Amino acid sequence: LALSLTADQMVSALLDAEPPILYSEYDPTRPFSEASMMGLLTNLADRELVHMINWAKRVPGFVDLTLHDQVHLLESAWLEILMIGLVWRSMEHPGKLLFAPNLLLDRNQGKSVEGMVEIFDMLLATSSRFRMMNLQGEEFVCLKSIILLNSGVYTFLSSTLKSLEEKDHIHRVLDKITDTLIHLMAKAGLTLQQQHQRLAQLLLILSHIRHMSNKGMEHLYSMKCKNVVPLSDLLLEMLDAHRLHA
Amino acid sequence: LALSLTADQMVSALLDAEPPILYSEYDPTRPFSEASMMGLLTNLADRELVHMINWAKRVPGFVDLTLHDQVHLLESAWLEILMIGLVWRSMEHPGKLLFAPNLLLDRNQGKSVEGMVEIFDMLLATSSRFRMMNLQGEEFVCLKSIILLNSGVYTFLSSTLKSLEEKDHIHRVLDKITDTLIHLMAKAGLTLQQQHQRLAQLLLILSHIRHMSNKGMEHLYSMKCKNVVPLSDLLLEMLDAHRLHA
Ligand SMILES: CC/C(=C(/c1ccc(OCCNCCCC(=O)N(C)C)cc1)c1ccc2[nH]ncc2c1)c1ccccc1
Ligand SMILES: CC/C(=C(/c1ccc(OCCNCCCC(=O)N(C)C)cc1)c1ccc2[nH]ncc2c1)c1ccccc1
Repeated sequence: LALSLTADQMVSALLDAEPPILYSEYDPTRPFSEASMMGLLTNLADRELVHMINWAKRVPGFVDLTLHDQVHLLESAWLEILMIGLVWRSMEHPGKLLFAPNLLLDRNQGKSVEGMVEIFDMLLATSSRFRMMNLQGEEFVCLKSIILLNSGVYTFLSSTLKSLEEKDHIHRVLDKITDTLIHLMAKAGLTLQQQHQRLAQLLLILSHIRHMSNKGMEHLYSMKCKNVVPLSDLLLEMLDAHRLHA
Repeated sequence: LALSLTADQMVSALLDAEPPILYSEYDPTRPFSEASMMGLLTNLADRELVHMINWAKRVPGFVDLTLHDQVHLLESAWLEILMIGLVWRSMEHPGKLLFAPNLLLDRNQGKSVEGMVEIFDMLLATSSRFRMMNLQGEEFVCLKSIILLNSGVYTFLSSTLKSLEEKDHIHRVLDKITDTLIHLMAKAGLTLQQQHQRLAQLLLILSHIRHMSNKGMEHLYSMKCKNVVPLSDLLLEMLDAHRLHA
């Protein structure tokens, strides 16, 4: 079980779970101002979501939950998870966002759609902050799993007994990831005082990732994408897998 | 200076800084369905904001900042600060929100304005979570000061030298409040492992306070309050105080 893993085993499992880095799908032989920036980002997000599902299934503790709860967690967290990935990719690219290895965009390119450049600047400031802190890959995968488990855990509909059991388990997994972060920091030599300070600096950036997700979601809902299968159904379909290909 | 305070001195200073608990201003001899719920909450928020300014000036480190930066921090954080106060007041009132000692409202009373009951439920879930964790008053005042200092620190416009110095100072104050939280938890007997776990559980709730603030702000902007002095000017006026009454 998730709750019996050691720190190194948690880290190994999170590292192995990482999704691939995907490419934007545009014709690189054709001009750039043809392309719709929102169309490129939308297509990229849709492909990435399928992989995110595979990733979340490999995060220790996640497939112990109900499919209803798995859907709820991913529905709450998907844009934060995309965003923390984006910021992490972009750390060593000051002033730009690496949406994909063929789609590295600066501030100005942000202006194409009224909205983004606000978000674009928030994302660059976050990447900058991670660069300052010298965020490690092992710390990053802990933080991204924390988002997955934490973002939706305060908005479950019910206090059924099953729901109380599900919340307790989520909170126990989160405690194991905190232990794992502390173990990483100790292993790299920081003092106890530096350990707690760094833990707090990393978790406080998660508040800013939430903010950015909310600002982006505000824009996405305003696009008004007239009757399509709701996100929970699509999540349910990808999550509600059969086992015929095992 | 803020940076030279001990933990006990930080806690004492935060406890002494606490604003008063204000009452809603309605005629308690007259019927309830006369009153506009949004009008009551709006009036309450406006009075509370003046006191919040006084409070923020007493948070160690805050008046070392530029008035521009003080405005920016409060402009980002004011609704989170109101909300964490609300949740704290409501902990020992299961199923209700204590907006004021004469304005304790349940879920159903939330429904008066299309919007709130969504937010209302998030706020009740947060109060419940604090009740579960058995949040202390000393921990609460640390968390509320963290919101004040953290919420806006990733969205400063500039990297002027003065701005870099201001960010470094904010980050040093935040590190002192983390040390203070850890000292509280140690003083109350928790193990080192429990210390870090509790630190993470408290800071992750701040992500949910951000979310709720954003959902509320979405509603407030949609009200479309046609040309009034912008919030930054009003903040500037209360913050940009003379010293003639010293
Ligand atoms: C930060 C940039 C950004 C991104 C973004 C994300 C999602 C977007 O689309 C929402 C989905 N609508 C389609 C619904 C139909 C459907 O699902 N089907 C038919 C299967 C669009 C953009 C985006 C896209 C890809 C990314 N990789 N990493 C990060 C990242 C981010 C963005 C977000 C909000 C506003 C503006 C821009
Ligand atoms: C959670 C409930 C909630 C609250 C709320 C907060 C602020 C509100 O008004 C915004 C200000 N507009 C006036 C602008 C003009 C001006 O400033 N001048 C002329 C000086 C309204 C409500 C509220 C009010 C008082 C509170 N105590 N503690 C918490 C708390 C919260 C709420 C927030 C958003 C949507 C729905 C409800």
